[PDB]
Amino acid sequence: ATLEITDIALVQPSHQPLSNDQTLSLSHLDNDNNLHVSFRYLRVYSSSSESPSAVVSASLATALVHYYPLAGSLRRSASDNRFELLCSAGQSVPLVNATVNCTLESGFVERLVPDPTREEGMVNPCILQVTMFQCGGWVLGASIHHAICDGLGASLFFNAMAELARGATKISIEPVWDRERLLGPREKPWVGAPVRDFLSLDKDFDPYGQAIGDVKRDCFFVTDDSLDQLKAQLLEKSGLNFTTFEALGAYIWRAKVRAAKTEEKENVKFVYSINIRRLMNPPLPKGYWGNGCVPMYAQIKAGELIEQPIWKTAELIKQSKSNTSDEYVRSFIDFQELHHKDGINAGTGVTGFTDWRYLGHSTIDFGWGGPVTVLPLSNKLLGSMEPCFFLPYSTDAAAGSKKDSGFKVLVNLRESAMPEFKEAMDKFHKGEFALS
Amino acid sequence: ATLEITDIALVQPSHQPLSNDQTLSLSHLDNDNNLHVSFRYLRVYSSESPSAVVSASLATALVHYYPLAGSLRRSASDNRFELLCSAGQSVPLVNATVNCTLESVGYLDGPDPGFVERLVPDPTREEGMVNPCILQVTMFQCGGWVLGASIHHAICDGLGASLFFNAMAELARGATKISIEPVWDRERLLGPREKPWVGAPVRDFLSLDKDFDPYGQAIGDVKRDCFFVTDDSLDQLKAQLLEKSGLNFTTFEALGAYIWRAKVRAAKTEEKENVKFVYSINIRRLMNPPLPKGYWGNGCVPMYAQIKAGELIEQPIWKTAELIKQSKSNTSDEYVRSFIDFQELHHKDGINAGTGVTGFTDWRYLGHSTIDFGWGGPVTVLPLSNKLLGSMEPCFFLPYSSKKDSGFKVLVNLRESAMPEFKEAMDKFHKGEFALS
Ligand SMILES: [Ca+2]
Ligand SMILES: [Ca+2]
Repeated sequence: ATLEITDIALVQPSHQPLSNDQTLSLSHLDNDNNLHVSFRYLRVYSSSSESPSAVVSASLATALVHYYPLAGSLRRSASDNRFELLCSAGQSVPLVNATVNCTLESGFVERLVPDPTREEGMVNPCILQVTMFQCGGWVLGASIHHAICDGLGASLFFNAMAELARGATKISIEPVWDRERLLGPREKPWVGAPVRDFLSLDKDFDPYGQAIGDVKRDCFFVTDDSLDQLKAQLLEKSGLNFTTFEALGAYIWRAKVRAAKTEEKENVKFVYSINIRRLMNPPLPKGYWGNGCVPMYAQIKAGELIEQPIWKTAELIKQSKSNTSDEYVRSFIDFQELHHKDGINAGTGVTGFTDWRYLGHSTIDFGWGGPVTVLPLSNKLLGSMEPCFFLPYSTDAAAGSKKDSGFKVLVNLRESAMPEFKEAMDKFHKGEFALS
Repeated sequence: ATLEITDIALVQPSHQPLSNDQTLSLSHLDNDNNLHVSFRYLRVYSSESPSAVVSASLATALVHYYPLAGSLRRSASDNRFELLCSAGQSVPLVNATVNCTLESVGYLDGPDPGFVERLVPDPTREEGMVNPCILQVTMFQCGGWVLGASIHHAICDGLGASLFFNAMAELARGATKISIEPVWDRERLLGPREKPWVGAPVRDFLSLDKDFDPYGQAIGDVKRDCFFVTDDSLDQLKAQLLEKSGLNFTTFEALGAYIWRAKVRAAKTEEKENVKFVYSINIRRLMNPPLPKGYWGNGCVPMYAQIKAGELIEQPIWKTAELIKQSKSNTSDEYVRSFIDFQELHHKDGINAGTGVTGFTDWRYLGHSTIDFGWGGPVTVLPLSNKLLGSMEPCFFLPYSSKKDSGFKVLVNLRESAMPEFKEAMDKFHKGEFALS
């Protein structure tokens, strides 16, 4: 199957917002070395019948009046090498227009969004692609440098585009910058034990350059039935209540570390991102589209994770959220202020988890409805080379039987570990959870 | 205007990667006799000095890409090249000025103002082996500049060269380390099979003649010209082909067919002469297992469509477009392995695709814009080499600098006697007079 790039549109703001150049500063959350990555993902749309490309391009043009920094260039500052965003009149967001001879089925998927290096993504930190499928339907791909925004910030931007596409006269929320005012370090930096216990310094360590072999991607459908069984059996054995994220998180984390044959005394970490916009005092505004999340962690020696009961692991994950506070965030920022040059990292053995089940995927509607499927292609996230995603429920899941209902889990895992991991997921599917 | 050379810097790696000498083996893809050419390419930038920035980034890039500083020589057992690297080797950087503005010329996107050839070194045969990588920075009197490169095609393909230039550019932008570490391993990854075997796809394309020089044919002097083609006119052509044939063609297929026909027509190629449409495809991701990400050696193979000239010039464009489309069907792991094993079996026997080969290269959607040393991506890119793909008349699709005005550039190399008819063909194309049938 041949994907043909018909053209690349350089889409400028409808009305140029700048006189002369502006250099925007980024926050210490934005400048985290673990966010120096392009994040690549796509949305699949059902109907193709003006064209999706015409609608997306015109709406991008209008949105860029307020969101013009996405048209900018990331560069290192003159002083501390942290990134800033150079904005100037004439800059654009590239929209790649493509067409393939295929069916949405929802190797080749890699060609649906551009794949810049972290350094290349500095030059072009927001690239979109509209790919038309001959058989019906289309894909919106996005490659966004993670320093510019988190998922919530990208959702503000895309929702602004989408509401304009649906005929809004103006965007309903003015995007806020103010990044240094809102998330700048304290005058006397202070870093508490919860952040210090998590992070270490090593100028010689690249979290995304570890020699673990080729990282493979696989997808597993996990049934609601299986998860109800897991949670009920954990309750019967422990007296304790666990969420899907805690229980399935624990099972996958154990399986992966077991499958990788991690040394017994290696410290391993379960890491996830939490939105702190409303947690800060004072809170970040709704229109704050920069990174407004911090990583939270649970940590344990690998030998203990692989042989302790799942209810203990699930309880560690549950209890991780208790570190989430205004101070945790301030501590995290202050640590970046003190040690950005010193190679801040969470070490080897980090498994990142991202839960996309409970987000408003469906408001990103350009006229063809909400996406039928959403897929992240990136495998470098949260200081992990092996991140896991819980993907949203499809509409077919709510239309179908209870015993058919479930969601896909996308796993990134080193090739050598994948055979055993697949076996662990097959046992899961069979309800052979081996909980203790 | 007048171009003058101010000095020539010999840039060594910032830190010596070599204590001990080494001879690097090249692949059978690298040692293909059609790749015995210095590939010459220039990037134009509007605007410490560019020369300073380029020079330092080169020096740091050579820590990892030091074989570009080495010398090609023939091995002791066969006439195949190997690469001698040793401490002290350097990449020459030519520093130059020209006394006119980039603005005054087309940002070199119009006709040659008379010095375009002097913007990139043009090494002789022996010079290009001694110095298989040479750069040049030419400053224009109003501050803009051109980066020229002469790189021996045996060392790398376009994707390899792009790896290298992107390494220089990201270091110039203050990277703390390069994004992709380059991988050698050429012998192990792209060496021949112990029992060489060559399939019909490769055999049907290639022949043996120790007496034939694909780049020394007596066709007259080859000229270069450029044509702007609008996205509109391609849409029209594709819609007409679909209407008449029931087949959807890519731009490369449709425009490829049109240009190929027009060229063979204009050359008055004899009726029963076999003519070929040849292009290079990247096989890094096709191989089983795939080549690694930083494989910067040649990782492409030539694909072909062939047909008699008499049939090409009189059959419908849609038939020709289908021929080009169908040529991708040969692209497989075994096609590559067949190609490599043929080079093993017959390197000394003058492997060739014969007369009447027209090469096509589609460089529209390379990552041109990331080759940014701090003055932005290049405003104009220009290949000057015209000995490619066993053709003396290669054609490039290149990016250009409203929907009615949107498009790209076509750079054509064509013998002088055939240029006037070919010009009339591209004018008809521009007016939507495609004469398809
Ligand atoms: Ca610590
Ligand atoms: Ca033959």
